[PDB]
Amino acid sequence: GSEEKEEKKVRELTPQELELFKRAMGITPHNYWQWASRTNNFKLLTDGEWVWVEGYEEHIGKQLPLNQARAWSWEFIKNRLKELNL
Repeated sequence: GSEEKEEKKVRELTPQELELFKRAMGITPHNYWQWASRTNNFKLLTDGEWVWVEGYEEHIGKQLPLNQARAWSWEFIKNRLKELNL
């Protein structure tokens, strides 16, 4: 027990929660496997903040294109999700 001196853990990666990500991006069965690759099995960590792909937090803050991009904001996620909402 160290309720302030033990864990700094982030939000976990369940098959239920992760669906919201690919949902917001509008990912299609055509580029599904393509996104599944870049997203490392749609495994992205976050905590009420910008989201990143597990294992690519080492690739954050670098000059990478959208193809090499491995992080997005909650604002961007909602940006596309709001476009999906009609």
